[PDB]
Amino acid sequence: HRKAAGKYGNTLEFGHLVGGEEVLEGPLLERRNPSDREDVVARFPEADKDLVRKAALKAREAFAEWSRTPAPIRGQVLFNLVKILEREKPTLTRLMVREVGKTPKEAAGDVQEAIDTALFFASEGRRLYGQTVPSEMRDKELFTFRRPLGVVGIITAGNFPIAVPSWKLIPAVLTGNTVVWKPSEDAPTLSFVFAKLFEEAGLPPGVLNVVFGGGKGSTGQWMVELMDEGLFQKFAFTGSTQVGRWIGEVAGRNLIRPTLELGGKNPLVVMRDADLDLAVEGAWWSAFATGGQRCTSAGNILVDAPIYEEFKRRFLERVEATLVGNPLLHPEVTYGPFINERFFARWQEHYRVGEAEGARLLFGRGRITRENPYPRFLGDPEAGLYGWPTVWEVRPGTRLFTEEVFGPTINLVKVDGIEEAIAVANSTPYGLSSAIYTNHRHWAYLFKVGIRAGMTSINNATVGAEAHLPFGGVKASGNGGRESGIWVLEEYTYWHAVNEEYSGRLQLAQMDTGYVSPKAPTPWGEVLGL
Amino acid sequence: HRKAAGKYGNTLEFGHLVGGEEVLEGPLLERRNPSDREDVVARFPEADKDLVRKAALKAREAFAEWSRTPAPIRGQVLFNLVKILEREKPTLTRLMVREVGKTPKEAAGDVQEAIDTALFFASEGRRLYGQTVPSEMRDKELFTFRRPLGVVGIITAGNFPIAVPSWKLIPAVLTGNTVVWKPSEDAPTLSFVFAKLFEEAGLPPGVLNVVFGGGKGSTGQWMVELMDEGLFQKFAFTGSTQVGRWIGEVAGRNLIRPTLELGGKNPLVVMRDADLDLAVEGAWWSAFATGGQRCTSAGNILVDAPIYEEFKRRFLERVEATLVGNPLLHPEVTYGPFINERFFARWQEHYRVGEAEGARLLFGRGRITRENPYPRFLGDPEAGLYGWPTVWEVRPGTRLFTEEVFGPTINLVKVDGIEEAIAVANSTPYGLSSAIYTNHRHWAYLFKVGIRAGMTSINNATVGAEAHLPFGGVKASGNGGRESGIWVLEEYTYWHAVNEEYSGRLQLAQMDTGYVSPKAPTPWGEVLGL
Amino acid sequence: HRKAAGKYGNTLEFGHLVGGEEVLEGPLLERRNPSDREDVVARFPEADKDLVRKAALKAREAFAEWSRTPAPIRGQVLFNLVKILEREKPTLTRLMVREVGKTPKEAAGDVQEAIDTALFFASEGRRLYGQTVPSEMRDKELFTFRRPLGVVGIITAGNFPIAVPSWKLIPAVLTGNTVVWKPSEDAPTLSFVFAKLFEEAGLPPGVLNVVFGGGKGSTGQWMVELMDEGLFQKFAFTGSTQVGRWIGEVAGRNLIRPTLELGGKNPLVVMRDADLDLAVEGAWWSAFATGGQRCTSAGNILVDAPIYEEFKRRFLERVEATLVGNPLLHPEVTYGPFINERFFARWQEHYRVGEAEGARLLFGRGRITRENPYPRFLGDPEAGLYGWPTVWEVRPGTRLFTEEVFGPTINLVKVDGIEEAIAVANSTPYGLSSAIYTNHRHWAYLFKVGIRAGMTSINNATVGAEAHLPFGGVKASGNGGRESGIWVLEEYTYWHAVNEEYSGRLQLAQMDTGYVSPKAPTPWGEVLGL
Repeated sequence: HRKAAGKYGNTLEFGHLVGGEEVLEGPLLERRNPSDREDVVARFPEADKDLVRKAALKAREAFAEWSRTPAPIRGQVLFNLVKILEREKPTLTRLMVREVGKTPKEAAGDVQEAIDTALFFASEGRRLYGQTVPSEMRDKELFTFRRPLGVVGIITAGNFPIAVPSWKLIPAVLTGNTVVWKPSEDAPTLSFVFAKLFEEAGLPPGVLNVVFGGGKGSTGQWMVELMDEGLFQKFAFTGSTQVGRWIGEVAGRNLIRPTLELGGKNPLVVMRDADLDLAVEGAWWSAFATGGQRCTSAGNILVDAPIYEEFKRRFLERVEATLVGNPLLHPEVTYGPFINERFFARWQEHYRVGEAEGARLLFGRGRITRENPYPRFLGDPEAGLYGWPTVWEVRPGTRLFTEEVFGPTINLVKVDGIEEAIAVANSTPYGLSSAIYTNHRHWAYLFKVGIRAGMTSINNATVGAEAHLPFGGVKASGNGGRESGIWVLEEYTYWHAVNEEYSGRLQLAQMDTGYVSPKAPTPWGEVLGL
Repeated sequence: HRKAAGKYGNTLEFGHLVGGEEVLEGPLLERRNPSDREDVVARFPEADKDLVRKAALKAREAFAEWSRTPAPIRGQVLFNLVKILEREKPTLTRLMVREVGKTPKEAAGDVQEAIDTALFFASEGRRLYGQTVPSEMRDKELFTFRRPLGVVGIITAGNFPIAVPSWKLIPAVLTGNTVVWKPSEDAPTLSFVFAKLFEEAGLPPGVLNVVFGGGKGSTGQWMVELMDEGLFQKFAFTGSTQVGRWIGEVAGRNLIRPTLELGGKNPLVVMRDADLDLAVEGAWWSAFATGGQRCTSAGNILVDAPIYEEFKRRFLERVEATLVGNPLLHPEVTYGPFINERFFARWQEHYRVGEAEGARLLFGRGRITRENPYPRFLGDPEAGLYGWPTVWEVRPGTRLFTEEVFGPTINLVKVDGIEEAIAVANSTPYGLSSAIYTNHRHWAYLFKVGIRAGMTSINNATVGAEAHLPFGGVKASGNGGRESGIWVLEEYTYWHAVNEEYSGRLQLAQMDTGYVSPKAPTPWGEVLGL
Repeated sequence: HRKAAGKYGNTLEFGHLVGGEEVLEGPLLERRNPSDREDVVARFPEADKDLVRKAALKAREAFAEWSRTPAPIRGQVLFNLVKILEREKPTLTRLMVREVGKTPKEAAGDVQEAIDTALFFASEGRRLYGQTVPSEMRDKELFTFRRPLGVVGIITAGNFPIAVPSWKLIPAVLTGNTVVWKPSEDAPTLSFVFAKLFEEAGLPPGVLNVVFGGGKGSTGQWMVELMDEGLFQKFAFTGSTQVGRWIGEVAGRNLIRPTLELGGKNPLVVMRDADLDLAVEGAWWSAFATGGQRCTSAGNILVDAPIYEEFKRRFLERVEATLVGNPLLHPEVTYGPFINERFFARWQEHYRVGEAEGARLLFGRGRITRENPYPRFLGDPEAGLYGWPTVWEVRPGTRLFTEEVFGPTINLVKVDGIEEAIAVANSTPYGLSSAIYTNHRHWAYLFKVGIRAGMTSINNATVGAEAHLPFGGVKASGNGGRESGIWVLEEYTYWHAVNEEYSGRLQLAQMDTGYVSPKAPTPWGEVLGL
């Protein structure tokens, strides 16, 4: 951590964290403040594949001591981290606004998710329950224990730069594993600091190693490839489905079950009996929280025929009122810039794909500029990449309907009755989150058991999962793993079954078992006289 | 089992089952067919306190071998019992119609509950899970095991002569305990036969001992008193609150937690938006199943002001259509006789208590006789004790409102809105079952978290719990125990915590624990430049 | 389902089972009795990829009705299957001796494992527990449910033709999935019959579809490939690591977590303080049960220096006494033929690999023939492929030490003390089963926490897992999934998190949460004066 003054804070320069050492090796990258490109947040190196290799070997060297550290002591380290995150929450909030362009409200929420996670798993150090199981043989006892896997490879996005890494890092080390972490190039400073807070909390050197870099053709890819060298016993990834399937494949052949959170096209249904203003507010927040840059963001609002026109009218009213701007200078805004150029580009393209397939554009004029200004913009739109709130009407089966698009866009879709709403809600390659606004018990029930989704909200947004429920998707949104709560323990441990014999002889299950035979049946119809 | 021909079947004569032996000792009692007093079902002896003592000592002698029988083998015995109950279900159904006056439909249901219970616990023999727990010390392992208690004393009523004993007998023996069982004098034959089916399934002699007799001033009381001699490690009772509190007390001072299912005054709410015919049908069945002789039977129907008159009109219509009669000769009837004279007497008395406190009688003329006939009676009303379906309107705070009355009676009570419905529903000394009929998500939610009851039904009767949910009441309905499913394991086992040391030294929890200390905190506001 | 007389039973001819229909389509294969190749057990077709496609689509068409069948009713179907398997156990035992060459002792054990599994999961239909979870918000409730995946593709080996398919088939249908099953061409009749017993038990047509054929370049491969067409939501496989990695890869990219049981090289340690005769008997049975044709078979006996010579002497004595022969004509034999020619061939080659790398052959002369007879052979050794019991001494690091070889072979390896035994035990690509014979608490403990294995036995064989513990390996033996007991539910279900809102407002977790702030701290040192 060395300095040099920028305009919204110091420009930091730092290296990889490998075996406790800081390592400034590789071509320098930089992260610019997405709200103001003049402000340079960090300068950091790109780890080459040899350095990721070295990091995996430090992690391997650290595993023996860490796995033998009693789980309750490892949990005390996480408790130290709860206190330290609490202390640092205002500072991490402000750094997150500068580095990834989130609002202070949402940035604090993001940090809070990590605190919540750290408290849950601090206590989990005195749990991690296995089972005692009765043998079918005399003088024999059966047991199960949860054991750590080894070295975990972790790759994380930058839209939730503290929360979502915490879901992986914290349970991974709690359960006795060591970690190599390749964080997003969109949030290197936050990632560096987080790793230093784990260090402050007492995590031994080499249990967490941090290698900075890009993804495709860079450190991200190098690290996935190292699964073929046996240097990882586990892998976790948050990002695109397409990258996910590739990581699925590599891990697959190396007999690893990766944790894959892969995005979504999240349906939000509004039935004719819904509380309109509540549903409008829920649809709006589902679409525009984080400027539509969440895996869980609303993809399609499916609106019941009899309220379509009224809902549309009220929803456009609500969207028109959205404040957009530089969240450092204007904290009251709903959303600010795109996190990176990649997402801005895919978002630009969706306007063209929409027009080409016959979608109707109701609201939105693409990138906000001086030449193309937005009536409720606050700040300089040329200092970064900011998008008009965007609303379409679309038919099912179209690319705008089925394909994930990060950024401030949403589709309205007319449906008629509950059976159609469920079928249209399922007509996507995804199955992460979902939502229905209704007051009818029966309609909520049908949606709940008829949707194919990892997560459903009744009269609530598609966004804003609580930290202590299982998080994960079906279909193209993931592969069966769940994060958070007790459910993530399956991701970072394996079952060890033990049978202890005391009988002093070889006795064979299923063959020597001393099953008791019936006695002769009494003819009760005859005895009772029916 | 010796014979002598009655008119609906043989008259049986049998003794107590103690240590495998049949024991015909004590003054003879008899059970008459409640539908036809000319038909004698059984002749059986009253066990004296010395014989209950002897039975507890056989159970104690049998416990060493049975507790050491591997749980999966004990479960195979219950599996044998599933097959045998299945075989015998038509015969047990017909015996139950004759001996306790239930309809064939309800009698089969009763037997099915035992089959369901037997299957659940057969499989539980390979479960009974304890925990493996991580020590806070190195070279140390922690464990929990479920252990059997010892000898269980069980007293059961006769309104569910196969189902409710099965809830106690089956988990008790599965978990490695032995049993002394004092069954209802209203169902001695069913009880004898059930014990013989356990014998057929391979249960060793002395694991189940059966002592017949009465309750107060008889075998029931003798057996409760033996808790003061240390001959029981557990006790379970189904019956009246008043007897329950006394058993609570005796067990209390002997450091036993008894299982006490003690009856109820079960509220059923009908909100203004309810599906009327569904609620009417649910209220009717809640009131008149088993002729109102269930702990779970509806005590009070709380009806929302705007539908009061319409609901009343439709409910009286439905009650008037009830068929009452001899279920042996007329299986289509809803309910038949009272199970015993005691319940008939308390039911007679409620007419007088009602009139005296100002309740309004809407329907019912007390006992059905030739002089006082019921328009939809089928059979001879003088051959047994049968009651007019009975409906009152009552004020809260009255004896008819608060006090349990077995038999075919029910109260209507006008309430206005959800808050009042909840408060009036709670205005009873009981808290067993409960029900609300509504379509509004919010009203169901409020009732569900606002009621004080062990069990709640949304758009369903107060009766008809499924066999694999926890069954039990709060307030005067019980003391915290639950029967059925995984929840009953707490009733028949105790936790044994074991710590195994390998460290070769004395190391002290909370004092020697190797907790890790923080490193120095970095001033991040200053380093980042905020 | 039609006949033609062989010599040890009828020669059956049958087709695939697709949507209830029997379908005789594809080039005919045959299965010969491995103990006597003159006896033809079955003639059956090779399903082409289009027919597997058709089978997967029947399964998809059947899933709507089956998944909506209440879990307790699906469990009643399995209960029917428990009774039917019990009835058929003597017949299935005899068919299994004829079709795959196992001893009657082991064949009965195999069938029993399916009965055990069927009872466990029959009961599980009233369990399948999800969670209720407290919200951090007022007027909000959280829930988790277990949901079925869809259509399951299953490929099974023939060494455990009833037991190991039951581990997959039974939980898969219990949890609401439908199945396409490609059984081993070494046990088509057993597979056909088992499917017909599910049909007898009331399983609806199309919930289980059976497609016969081979593996690589045949039906096995066709079925793995269909994961790329979306026709399977899950896959389970028992066989070789090499095939497993490929299935890992295909499933990987299709975001599926396959269940992969992939074989092993199972260490059995004998410490200087062991009960010698007990360890000798455990090593012997671990090596030669099923003629060494189990994933769990002993690969290496690691013997502590001070007892090496004595153990070797006693072990060779014990091996010399092994009866080998035709189990149909001589049921008292320990093991009979190889299941198929493939395994015999790999086993023949291991003699050459051993000689070439310097292993010392202590016992064994390859294939038992009339020209090369075995002193304790019973029957005609030319009528099938039978192997001399085979014992080597080997160094760690060699092919005979590290590589799995199905068949009657075992290695002795000298180790010195517990640390070396653990290191040598881990020096293999595998981690399925493991075992140590010792009396010393501390040595058992060290092995238990030092071994890398899914399963460990203390003073018991590497073989003979009980049906109700989690079964599965680490390293090259699997990918994290476990079968049997509660642990297999993660394989055939996904978590559905539901949040229900009642607050009538949009309230944001992590941001609106009503956390309470501390009061000012009292200065207790000053107040107390200490």
